[PDB]
Parts: sequence; structure tokens; C-alpha cells
Amino acid sequence: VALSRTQVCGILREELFQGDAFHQSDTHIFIIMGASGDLAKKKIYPTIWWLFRDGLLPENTFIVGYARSRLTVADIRKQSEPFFKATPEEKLKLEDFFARNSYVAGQYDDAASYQRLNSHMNALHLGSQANRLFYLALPPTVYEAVTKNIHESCMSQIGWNRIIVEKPFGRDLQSSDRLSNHISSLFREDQIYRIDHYLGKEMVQNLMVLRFANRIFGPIWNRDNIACVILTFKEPFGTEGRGGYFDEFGIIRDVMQNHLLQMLCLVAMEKPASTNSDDVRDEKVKVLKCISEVQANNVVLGQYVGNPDGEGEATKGYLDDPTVPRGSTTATFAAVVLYVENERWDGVPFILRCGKALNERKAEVRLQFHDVAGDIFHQQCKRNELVIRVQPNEAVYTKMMTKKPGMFFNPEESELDLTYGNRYKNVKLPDAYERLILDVFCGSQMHFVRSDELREAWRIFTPLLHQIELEKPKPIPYIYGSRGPTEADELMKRVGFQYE
Amino acid sequence: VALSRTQVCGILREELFQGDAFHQSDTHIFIIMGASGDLAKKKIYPTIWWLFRDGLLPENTFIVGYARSRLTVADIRKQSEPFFKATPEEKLKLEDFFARNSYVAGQYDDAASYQRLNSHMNALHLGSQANRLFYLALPPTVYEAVTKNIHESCMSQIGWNRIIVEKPFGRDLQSSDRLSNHISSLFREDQIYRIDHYLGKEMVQNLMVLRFANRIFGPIWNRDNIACVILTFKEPFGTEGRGGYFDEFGIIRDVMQNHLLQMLCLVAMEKPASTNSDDVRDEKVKVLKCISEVQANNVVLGQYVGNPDGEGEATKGYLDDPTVPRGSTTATFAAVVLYVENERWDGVPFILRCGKALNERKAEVRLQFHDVAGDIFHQQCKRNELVIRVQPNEAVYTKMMTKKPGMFFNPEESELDLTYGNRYKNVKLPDAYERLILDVFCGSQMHFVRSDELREAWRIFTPLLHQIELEKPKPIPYIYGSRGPTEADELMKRVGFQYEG
Repeated sequence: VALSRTQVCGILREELFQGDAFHQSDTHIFIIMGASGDLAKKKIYPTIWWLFRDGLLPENTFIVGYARSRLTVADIRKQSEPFFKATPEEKLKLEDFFARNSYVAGQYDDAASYQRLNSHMNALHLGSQANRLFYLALPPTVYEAVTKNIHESCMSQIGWNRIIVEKPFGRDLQSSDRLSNHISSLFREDQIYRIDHYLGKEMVQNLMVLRFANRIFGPIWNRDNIACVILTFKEPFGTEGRGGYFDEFGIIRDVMQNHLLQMLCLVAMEKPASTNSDDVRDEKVKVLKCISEVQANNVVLGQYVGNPDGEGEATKGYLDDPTVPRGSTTATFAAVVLYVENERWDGVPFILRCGKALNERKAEVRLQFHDVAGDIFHQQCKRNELVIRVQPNEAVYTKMMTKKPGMFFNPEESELDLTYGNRYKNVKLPDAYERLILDVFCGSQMHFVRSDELREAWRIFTPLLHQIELEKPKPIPYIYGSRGPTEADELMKRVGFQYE
Repeated sequence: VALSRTQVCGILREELFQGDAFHQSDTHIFIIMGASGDLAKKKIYPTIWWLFRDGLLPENTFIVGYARSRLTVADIRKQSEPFFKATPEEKLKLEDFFARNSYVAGQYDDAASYQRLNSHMNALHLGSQANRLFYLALPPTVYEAVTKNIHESCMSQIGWNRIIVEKPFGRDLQSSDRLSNHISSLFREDQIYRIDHYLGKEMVQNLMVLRFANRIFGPIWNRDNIACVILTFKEPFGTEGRGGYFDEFGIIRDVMQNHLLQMLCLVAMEKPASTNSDDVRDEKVKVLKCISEVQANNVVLGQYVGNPDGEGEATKGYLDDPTVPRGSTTATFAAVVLYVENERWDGVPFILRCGKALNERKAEVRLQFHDVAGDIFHQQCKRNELVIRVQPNEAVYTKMMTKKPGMFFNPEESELDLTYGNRYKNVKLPDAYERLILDVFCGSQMHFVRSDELREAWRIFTPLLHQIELEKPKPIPYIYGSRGPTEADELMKRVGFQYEG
């Protein structure tokens, strides 16, 4: 039997209600700092709406917008409601949602503006007691000011205070440390939520059960059995005339140093002492501490060019973006190989491969197993694989050999679906991002990057990023819609990976 | 895409043709010694018919019946054809089949009778050159005479000569050795086919690919990961007024010392040097040599009694069989635990559990894996299993833990079908026994018990069988249609097995 999207929300609501960590009865205030900006308009307001609509917020929740512009809730609603995908059935819930919304104009480094915000909050029903959740939907160039002022003027004295922080988390170890040390002098680790929009909560929890609940998979999750691991993140669209911001960061900073490294950690970790957030993040950090600074011989960069035979956007290269400097050498593609130098993984290449303007949307973890030690089937045996796909359609499946009916033993490659076993025919999930914000309401930090974790991430990548900035290597061109530079394929072959 | 019975036979015929082992061009003679008897009538003639019909015999194959009774092919046909399950589509093939049939009346210890059989064979088209395949469908009490006479009078000088031999393969080490030494002084090991009717050729070959072609299963196929192995053989019917012959053997000799021990060997074997029959049988023998003589404390015997609440035969106990001695102590049920004392298996109980008048038909291999080393999911994790069912309906599947959708990590037990992977939806195969006779045409001895293998099988069980015969322990009663004596459950719990509740 299948589970609808609405039945999954019933199960979740019931779990939130039974559990101590989500306080359904207490008052909550959700503060969107930067409520006028595009992130708020297109992602945050719609998503807090989805939570509200799904019955997954505490019943007493208020949304307070705060930005420089002098706006009404009516304005917020006009700019944001198109991205809510609201239906006619939801007209009542949408009224009730907007009734819980308010806006406060202010400057980001003006103490008086923050006192108005605090008074505004205090003036809500039970505002002085509410749990306060601050979403910092702002460039990190104002984070020092905003976190300073929030701490001085805006903290609940009764409820908890939690802040959600957006990438970039610096651009290297030293800038990351300046920002992280600043925020840490004001907020405890258990108040800081560094979010990863791309972390697929359902698939990472599937993976943990698959590995840690089962003798079939746990004993082969090591270098004696695994030839390589591939972490793939692919977008088919380029920068869409908006690449100016990206151009200052590049693909490694954008998605690899943060998101792909988290996935590596979840694949490579030792079994945690428990499923508590900090036991799990302890094991994520132990992994990073076993990884050496990556060197350039393990890296292939590319930059997309237009396709002469394309139509629409496909005909334009990265440099044809009007907001991108002519002769920028910033990479829109990287393939990178890391090693986890410990008992479980030494020698196993972890291959991170991502880019824009590629052939498909795909986000995926692939374990490719070694060949059998001694093939009694005339070399017909392909390497087994375990694939966890997140980004197009979620799936867990194992590629393996099976007998073809007939005389003697002719194995053929086959696939089995391990997504929810035999149990559930269809499963329609809540948005992963919706679930991630819900985590912050529940006090669950497992899938958010910890300070120690972040430092290790920057140590790994920083020598290389500095070297790229100083040596300015020309990245390899690749046609829009292709799989990227063929040199990425060569790096993968060279370190142990097999295609056909 | 699903595969019909006819499509599977197309694939097999093509394989027989491309392979050097089959010889689609040679003439073959299939001799059913004991053609008048029940086994021929109900199993052998039907099965050689199914081979013929399926297009799996060499084009020039003759079937020669031989027994004492003075019969025609018309007689054979009348008694056997009901068990052929022939349809209207097959009317022409059935004519063609019976045209290839002949019968010779003869005594089993009469050299003149065997010369007539040899002359009869020589007189067939290319008879003097044909491969000759002798099915000894006779009690083993005449095997010495029959194999002596066949060797003296009936061997091709040009084609190969192969004999199929039926259990019982003796009743202990000494009797087995007398019979086997006799047959071996006349026939090479490559001519002797000791058959096991119950060996499911398709599932055994599936299993070999599953284990040996994959990193998923091969590395955990050992004592570090497997808590116990269960080999189950269950019939829901009792002896049906025919238990007189069984009564002289008991359930261990009947199905365990032969069939279940072969299944153990296929589960426990090391990876062979190749898939050649004798590399594989070498590994089956290495296993047996690592097994000690089984002791009585590891054995539970039972004997069925009638069910007061039943209907039909279910109301009658084993002793209510008119052909069974009053107060026979013969076991209709056994549960036995063996150990393979080697690097791969030491400590792992191999539990052989079989009998008659039980709750269902089942033939099955079950690997129960150890619990996870430290459970971070609050002890909700059940042991993984790999199950290969042969009857009632073939299946390979794995019990494992999966995440329930929702907030935390609530694993639930689930089953995955591994049989043909995703590839083949529905599959109708030829009978395993059909495939086993075909193996003899192909020269493939993999699934037939070898002389050295047989000796090891008897060494393992002979002290116990002698002890049972001499101390005559009373077997434990169990109601017809139950799962057998609950003491069998206790032996299984005692050695490390976990029930599902």
C-alpha cells in the first residue's frame, strides 16, 4: 500500500505531538530577517507556509518579517504568494496564515530598529515567553551586525533562541573562523543552525538504517569491499544571467566544500554511539579529521561554453552571462578526489563530481564495490553497486549479478529497488527543505554543520582554493548540456572507477 | 518480460546445441531397467517423455524398457501415459515418442536375457555406436546382478556408457561400501550417476551465482555473520498405507543422509576452482570431511499419531499403517544439528529438520544472520535472513530492516524478492528431475553423489543410526498436521535459532 503526501504529514504530526522536543503548545515566533529579499520571497515564506498548511507548525506560531524597506504584510503577500502554489481549498488556511504574519522595517546595524522589533514581538500574544527562531536570510556581509544586535536586544528571556545561518560560511578557513568566532561569542553551538538546502533528510536516514540495522550491508562498508564512492551533483541549467554572485565563489565553494562533503561524511562515518545529533556530528568530524588537504593533481576544473547546435539558453557560455567578467577563470564544474585515511577507508577514492550546464539534474551517492576475488564465471561478473539517488526521483537500489534461466551459470547485471523494501508502492514526501526547518523547531542539529566540522571542511579545501586564486589556471571548456570535461572521466578511471 | 515454459526450452535447446557436452548428432539409447515397476511407470517414462516433448533429447534417441514381465510398448503406454499429462497439442509428438520405444523381457541375473537386450540395441539404427544410458529403476537388492550383467554383455564399445543409480545407497557405511565397491570395480566414477530426485537444479544454480558472483553476499557467508542455517524438508501427507518399505529405513536415511546433506554441502562449500562438476564435488567432500559423527544429544526423533479432529488419512497414526509393524520405533520426523568444523563455519549450527504428516509442504534453505553488533535503534532490529525456497513455489528473498517514513529512525522488517532480480516477472521452468536426467545426457555429475562424498555421508550418520537400531529409543509422538515435537523447537533455540515472536 502507497502513502499519499497528506498521510505522511499525518504520521509526522503525530510524532511531533508524542515527542518532547517539539512543543506544540508553546508560542513560537519565526523571524525572517531579510523578508524583502529573494530568498525570503521565493523559498522561506512559501516553505513556512507549507509547514503551516501541513499542520506541522506549533498552533501558536507568528511570522515576523524584518528588512529595511517600509512594507506591509499585503506587500509581502503580493510578492511571495505566487510561489506558495496555494489551491482554492486552502483559501481559509491562507487567511489564518497571513493573520499570523507581521512586518517591522529597520536597519541591520541600528539598535533602535531592533528595540522596535523586540517590542513588536513582546506585543504579540505571549511574545515575551515565545521560542524565538531567527532566519538570517541576508548576505554574510551583515551577519556580524545582525547577530550582535539580535543578542543585545531581541533574545527571549523565557523561550529558546535559535538562529539559522546561510552559506557562504566564509570563503576560506580564516574568513570562516572570523565569522564563526564572532557568532560563537554570542550564541552557543546549540543555538546555531548552519543550513544545507540540499541535504535530503529522508534519504540520509534511509541510508543510516540500511547500513546500521543490517548485517547484509554493514560488514562490506569498508575498503576491503568498496573500490570507490561517487558523490554527484548535476544541474542542466547555467547561471541564467545571474552568475555575478557565483563568480566570486566558484563551484567548489558553492556546493562541494559544504553539501558534497557532508554527504561524504554520512557515507564514511563510523557507527555513532546513538542517533543523537551530536553523536552523529562527532562521527562526521572524525571523518574530516582523517582527510588531507586536497592537491591539484586530484582536481579537474571546467567552465561551460555555448552549444552552437543548441536553442535558447543552451547557446550561451558562462562568459556570455552579462553579470560575469569577461575572461573570469571561475569553474562551473569540478571533479575532485579525496581520501579518508583511516582503518575503514584508506585507499578508497571519494570522487566528488558537480557542475552547472550539464546533461541532467541528478544528486546521487554511488558505492562501487570491488570485483570478486577469483571469478569462476569466465570474467562475466560486473562490479556490484549501491546507488542512493536524491535529486530527480528518490531511489535506493543495488546493481548485482543474478542467474539467467538455462544450463550452466550465466549471470546478468540486475537492479533491486530497496526504497522502503516491499512495504510501500508509492511514497510522496514533504519537501526536504520544509523538513529541515522543522528540524530547527524540534531542536535537531544532525544535518546542520557544526563549528568544528566547518573548520575541518575549510582546512581540506583552503590550500587548493588559494592556489587556484593565485595561479589562475584556465578551466577546461565543456559544451552546455554535455557531461563536462572528458578529463574528469580520465581522473575517475585513473583512481579506480569503471564505466562500460 | 515473462518467460513461458516453451521459451525456457528454446534457450536450453540452443545451449545444448552450442555446448560440446551434449552431442545432438550422436545416437543415444535410454534403457529403463525395471520398466514394469512403479518408478518407471509414474516418474521415469513421463519424465523422458517431457524431455522428448520439450525438444531436449538428441534427435536419435531410443527408449528401451527391460523387465521380467512379457510386455509390449502398448502395455507400457497404457500403464504410464496417464502420468504424462498429455494435451491435444502433443498428440503427434506422443506418436513420435512411442515409435522410439521398445521393450525386452528378461531376468535380472540371466546372461542370455542380457545378450538379447544387447542384440536388440545393436539392431537399432547405429545401435553399436550409440551412447548408452542405463536407468537402474530397481531395488538395490538386485544392483550387484544388474551392474555385473550390464558390464559383461551390454556396454557400447564406441559410445559412452552411463548408469543412473537410486537410493538407498546402502543403509550404513559397511553396506554402502559393499555396493559402491562392487559398482566401482566395473564402472569408472565418470559413469556412475547416484541421483537425488529432490535436488532443485535451478535454485542451486541461482544460489551459486548469488554468492560467488557478488560482493553483497559472498563476504558475509561465514561464521562471523551467520548465526545458523536451517535445511527444511516437510510433507503434509503420511505414509498412505505404504510405509512398510520406509519402516526399514526411517526419515534420516530416507531424506537427510542423502538429500539434506547435499544441500548442506552446497551451502557450506568453499568457492570451487571452477564450475566443473568435479571441482564442485571436491568442495562438497571437503565440507563433509570437516563434520564429526553426529551425537544423540543433537537429535530429536518423532513419530506421527492420528489427529482426533482430522479428516481422511489425517486421523491415522504411523502405526495405523497396515504395512507397518505394531510398535515399530521408526522415526517419521527428525531434527538434527551438524557442525562444519573449519575456518568458515566453526560454531555455526546446521539444523536439518524434516518429516511426514506435518503442517505444510516445504523445501527450503534459510540463513539466519547474527544481530547487529550494537543496536543504535533501541533493539528494534530483527536478524536478517536469506531464504531459498524450492517447494511449494521457488523463491529467493532476504528479510532485512528498512526505514518507516517519518521523523526518527524506526526500522521495520521487510522482504526483498531476489529470485531473477528485476529481469524476469513470471518464469515457468522444466521440473528439476527432468533437468537432472538431462544432466546425464550432458555428462554433468555436479548434483550426483560421488563415491568419496557418499562414504563421508555414512561416516557422519552411521554411529547414530546403529545406536538408534540397538537402543531402540521411543520417538516422540506428534499430531498429524502439526509442526512436529516441540522438543525440536527447544533444540533449535538451544543452539542459537530465534523464532519470529
